[PDB]
Amino acid sequence: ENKEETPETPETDSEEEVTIKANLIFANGSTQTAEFKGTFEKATSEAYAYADTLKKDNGEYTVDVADKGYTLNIKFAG
Repeated sequence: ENKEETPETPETDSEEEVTIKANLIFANGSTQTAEFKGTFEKATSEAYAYADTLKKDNGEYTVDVADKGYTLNIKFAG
């Protein structure tokens, strides 16, 4: 008979400090998404560059703002 003793020290992360998330939706019909947790708005930029590399001349995109301003749906026009 083995008893318990607190959950094994979680060696992954306590829900992390704040998980941010970006999204790469396109007008052609190929929508996509992305996510980079860690600090807070420090990921907001890493995200703006995330969709920046996807600038295949589609006309750029508009940064959305939901979830308190952490989620940003980057929609490319084109």
